[PDB]
Amino acid sequence: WAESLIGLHLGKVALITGGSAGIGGQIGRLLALSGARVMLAARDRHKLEQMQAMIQSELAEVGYTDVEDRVHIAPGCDVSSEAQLADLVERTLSAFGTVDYLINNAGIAGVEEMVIDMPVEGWRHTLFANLISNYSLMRKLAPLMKKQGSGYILNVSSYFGGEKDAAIPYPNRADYAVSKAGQRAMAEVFARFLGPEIQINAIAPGPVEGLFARRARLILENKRLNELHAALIAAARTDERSMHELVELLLPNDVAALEQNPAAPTALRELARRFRSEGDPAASSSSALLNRSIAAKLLARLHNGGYVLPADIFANLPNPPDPFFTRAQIDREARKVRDGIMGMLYLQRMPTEFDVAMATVYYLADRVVSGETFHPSGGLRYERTPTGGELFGLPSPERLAELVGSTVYLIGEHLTEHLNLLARAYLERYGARQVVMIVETETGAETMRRLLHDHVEAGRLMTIVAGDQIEAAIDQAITRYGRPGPVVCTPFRPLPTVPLVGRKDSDWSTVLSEAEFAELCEHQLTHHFRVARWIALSDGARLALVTPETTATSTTEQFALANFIKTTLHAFTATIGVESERTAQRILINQVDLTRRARAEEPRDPHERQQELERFIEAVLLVTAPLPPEADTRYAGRIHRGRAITV
Amino acid sequence: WAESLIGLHLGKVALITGGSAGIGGQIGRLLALSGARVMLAARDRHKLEQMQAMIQSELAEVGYTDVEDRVHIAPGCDVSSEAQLADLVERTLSAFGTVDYLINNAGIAGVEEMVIDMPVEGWRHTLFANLISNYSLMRKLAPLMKKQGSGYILNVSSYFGGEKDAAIPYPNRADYAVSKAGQRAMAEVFARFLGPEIQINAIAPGPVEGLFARRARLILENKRLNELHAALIAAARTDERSMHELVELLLPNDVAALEQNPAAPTALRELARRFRSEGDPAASSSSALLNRSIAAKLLARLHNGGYVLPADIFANLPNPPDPFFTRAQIDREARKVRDGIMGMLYLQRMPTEFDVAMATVYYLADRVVSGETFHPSGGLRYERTPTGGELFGLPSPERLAELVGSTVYLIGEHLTEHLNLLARAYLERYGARQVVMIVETETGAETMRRLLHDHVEAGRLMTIVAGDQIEAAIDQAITRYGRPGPVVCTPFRPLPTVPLVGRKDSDWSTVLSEAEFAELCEHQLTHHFRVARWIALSDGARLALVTPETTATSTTEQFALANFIKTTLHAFTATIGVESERTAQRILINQVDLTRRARAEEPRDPHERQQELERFIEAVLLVTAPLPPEADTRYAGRIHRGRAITV
Repeated sequence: WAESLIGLHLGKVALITGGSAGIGGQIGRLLALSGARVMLAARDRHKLEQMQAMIQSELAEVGYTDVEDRVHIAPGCDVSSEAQLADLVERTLSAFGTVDYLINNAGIAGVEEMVIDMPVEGWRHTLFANLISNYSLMRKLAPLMKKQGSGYILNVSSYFGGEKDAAIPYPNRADYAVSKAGQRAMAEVFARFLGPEIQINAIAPGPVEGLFARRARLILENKRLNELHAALIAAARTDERSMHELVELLLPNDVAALEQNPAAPTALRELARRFRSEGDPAASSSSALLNRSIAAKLLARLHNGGYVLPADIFANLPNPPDPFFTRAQIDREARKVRDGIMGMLYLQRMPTEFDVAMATVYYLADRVVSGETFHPSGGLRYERTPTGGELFGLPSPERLAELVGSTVYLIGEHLTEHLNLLARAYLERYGARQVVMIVETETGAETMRRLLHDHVEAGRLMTIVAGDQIEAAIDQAITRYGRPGPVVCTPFRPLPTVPLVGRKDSDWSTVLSEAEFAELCEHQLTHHFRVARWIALSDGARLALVTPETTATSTTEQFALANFIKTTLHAFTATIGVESERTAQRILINQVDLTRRARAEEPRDPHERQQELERFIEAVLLVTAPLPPEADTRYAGRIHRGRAITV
Repeated sequence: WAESLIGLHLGKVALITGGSAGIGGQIGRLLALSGARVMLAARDRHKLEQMQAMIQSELAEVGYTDVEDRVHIAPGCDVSSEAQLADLVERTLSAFGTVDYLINNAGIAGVEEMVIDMPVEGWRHTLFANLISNYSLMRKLAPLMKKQGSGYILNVSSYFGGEKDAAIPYPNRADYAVSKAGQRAMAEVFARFLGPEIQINAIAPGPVEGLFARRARLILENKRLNELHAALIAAARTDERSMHELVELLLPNDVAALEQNPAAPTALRELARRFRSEGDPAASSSSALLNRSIAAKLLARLHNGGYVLPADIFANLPNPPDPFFTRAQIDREARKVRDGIMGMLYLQRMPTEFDVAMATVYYLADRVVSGETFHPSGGLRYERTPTGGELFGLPSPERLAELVGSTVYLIGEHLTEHLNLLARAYLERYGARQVVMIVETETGAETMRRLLHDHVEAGRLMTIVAGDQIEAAIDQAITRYGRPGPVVCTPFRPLPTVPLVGRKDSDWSTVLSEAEFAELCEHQLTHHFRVARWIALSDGARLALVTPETTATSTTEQFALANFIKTTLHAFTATIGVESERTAQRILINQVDLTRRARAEEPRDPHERQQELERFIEAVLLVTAPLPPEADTRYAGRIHRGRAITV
């Protein structure tokens, strides 16, 4: 195999992030064997030095001379830091000149929690490390590639980031899933701009042989958290005691005592009985309700949900003795995970890191593929109906009738026409009691109050100025106006109006900057994430995530950025649509797309634009009309969550 | 490049259909250079001999000995013939033993007409040549691959056959598009069964450099046909004259005389004026309405539509002198076609046949990809919203109100519960005047009349026994009961219950046969094609194409075959949804899928099954309620045609 690689990439320069181990180290190894000069970037110096020494030794074995000139390293490189990415490019260009191949391989697992347990800064950090870093390196290296007349950008995505026309849920990993979907969406939308000189593609393996036990423990700890939280929420619906008083029932941390307490609500007694029946008697989770870590996550969910509880409520919690989960429990769960994964591999074999790197070095030699995602995955398939669609009608008159007297929250600022039309449809057609218009600025509040002057005067339209504090604004709306039914989350900001590539012989100074790409993610992805994270614990809410608007006259740049957002947000919507099922609130969350892939499909005249606006109202109604608990079966429930419809 | 291929496929045996030229000849050439022994199959002996001589000469140049043992040919091989495919396999195994790589490359362009102008036997012939031949060779060679423990099936599909989660319309080529989608669907659904031993993938390039002028002439001739037919149909709606009398206005074959005739309906005068204004004055199509060929296609559409006209009506038509379309007209149209294609290539370069073959020889060396489609296409992209979806409601109460007094046609036999529930919803909920239940057999008629006994007695449910004569049965329904509004086309037959692969050391005798795969296409694709072809010219019809049913307890084979049909039919639905826009009738045609990809998504209990059946009724209503002409804009019209919704 080493002989057959000779000369394949001779004369090429490759930059590989996360190049000290895994797929990254193997790509670096095989590209060096194929003749390329490689720069391997990573955090840990020692692991990076070992990888460089191993590759250099192998090059010398197969006949290469001056092996030190062929494999360089960039240690202490944290791809989540913009300054460190600029230093990495400086070092790489100083060593080898123009980079031919940018291998965006570095990646972190992320927060590994459900959205409702995910710190906002943790989500942002995953986007910086896994996604924004890819645009940042492309922005720095593409001008030089264009100048020389050739280049290749390869983003190492994941099958769990989804596929071109089918999003995939990845519960407890939404930050990771979104970053992976974005790496693929970058290849899908930038190909038109990077061509003809530069190819851009992604690879999307799933499991790669180089884990199930670590995953198993997280699953068991998460299950305990979810079960406890859902039981407290369900008990609170029909019990007059405060959440503080209900949480007091947990303070002895005694499963049998809670089960046997006739004053405990039915939901909590049944939960304790389930812990005893399902539990391994040797596990302390069979006899203790929770530990310090789970108690902290539970308290955070309750505080986020608006419950009043002292910060030290679990300070005296008895600490359960190890093991909280036995080896038998962890092993049983690890086997379930393993079997679930193996069952998705139609070649019945997980590809190795070497297999993925080998497939990639041959992808890098092709010159006719661009804007695609390759799947060197072992025939990995997760069967699922695609989450998208454009032919829909309205929900039934009986579901629409349930909107009479409802409290609607609309979030937005730049889409004034959509916000005005939607507030009016809810108040004038569907008899909603009130609409709370949560804007970003006082200028936004003035604009919306002017548009909805009649409803403001009648006390039917109220405004809230969120600024950069959307969660606190939602809490103010809850205090002032009551909990919402429909929640329609539109972006506060429009998309930027800037070029996405520069002219061949230009400095690219006006091209979308690395900081502007981070801002695009903040306003168009993080905005929705924060709202969904908060609204997920608001009992009775039905949330619609709305993407930016494309029109028949949008620029090609506008279409590219809007479709990048649309695809990337689908991963978030699909993931949180599944996570919703693990909560007692089990809210509806779906996406309504004001972005189309094709300019030709857009309305072209006043009549067609009117039809589009009516479809927007209908799409929002379809995902915001309530779904009766009786109709909310496992079958129907999944159809009404995590979907995306195109207006 | 020839040196780097050495040993890549040494020890391999490849069978390449259509191996005398194009992509096929290049795959044969490059696989032989890589060390494989190749069998090249094709119709023409001379072209095949030349290709074999060229490859053998190149092998000798690079050092191969005994070149006659490495490249064999199978001339006079018509892949549309089952007996000829059996002879091809016999010849190949006799020459080289077990085939490692099956390259399903042979393909014909097909009928190259809109569905309404496509002979049923022409459509069948394209399926035999392009699609059924692929299953047939797989069925013959996969047992030997499984026995040796390895194999690879590569189907040469087209980007115009669509993508995994996004169908694509290919107007005037529905037979070709369907065959291509089926080649890809075969890889998507058989991968689970063929693994671990055998990989199955497709390639989907679009344009390949080795045409636009030939395409241009077909477009211009088609435009004349469509314009003439649409004007006659539109004039007939408001004119008391018979179609025979309206066609008499065309018999002098004089554009200026028709334009100047004050007795001619407005639609025909305006059409003649448009021919004169748009036409090149040197083209005889500017002065003559039609020629013999177009007149025959026009007469066929009118006869199919039920118009009474003598077979010799155009026997005395003046023959227009050449050129019917000038070089300037043909060249202008050829440039439009070329620019349209080039604009879709994000690498701004059409791949050559050599480029596609090179990409393929490297795909054939990979061992970790299966069930995928590769795109060595030059970055080819046709931006479009995916045609599928599962979140939908009902059409508006005002659209549903228009079903009062409607004539409904239901076609089916095996889905008795669905047919009974739908006939009842139309009659009992939506006040339809009558339902015509078109079954296959008298036993089917007896079953449906028993289920709908009450409606039969009241004269609200009538039956028709179609047998294998569905078009004639529809014509009998038109005579007896009147033209339909909603038309719901379900398959007469269930899917077969047979294995799709055999045990490693078995003879595979019970595995789905080549004849059974042809029958599956007849009952599950051709059935819908024939109904859509006929109903497309029935003014006021709204047609729903329904796929087979999958359930929570369907076998994995059932799921595979149903999803193969679902995906393949999406290509047909999308294509005819666009072709509908070229007709005055402009009917609605959409697909309602009773097949899901995922067993886990299926209803599991009586309540959920009830919810699924209600969703089936809602999906059918959404695509069968009328779309007002005023609302049928270019924008809204495309959303209501060619879609597929998942129940």
